[PDB]
Amino acid sequence: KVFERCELARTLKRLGMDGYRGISLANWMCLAKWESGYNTRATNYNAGDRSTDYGIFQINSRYWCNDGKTPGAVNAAHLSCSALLQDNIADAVACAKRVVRDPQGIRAWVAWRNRCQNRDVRQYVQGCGV
Repeated sequence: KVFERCELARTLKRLGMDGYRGISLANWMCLAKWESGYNTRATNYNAGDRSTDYGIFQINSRYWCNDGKTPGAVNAAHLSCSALLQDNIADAVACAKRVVRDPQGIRAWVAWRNRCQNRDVRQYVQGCGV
């Protein structure tokens, strides 16, 4: 599914993402935006290391979900990567919460640092009623 901006914001709010481990909703919105364009079906194969990024948050198969074909992976979230491609984002949100429980927090995604860190991200939630 391709989410509309405010529809996603409200969904994230309801799933408890606002302020999770100190990360505002706007930050999560910024992240989904640059990672997938708010698309749950997005997949990106990394030829470099043979891992794949899955779903709306582009979560990597070497550490957080199992896809079976990734060399030397772990499944920290203990989830099939297939779960990150559903229309329903409950699993993907549970997974993103696990990722940020590590010391790097949101810094885990380089896209976040490139496109969202030290920026005015209010834009992503303006007018959504969150």
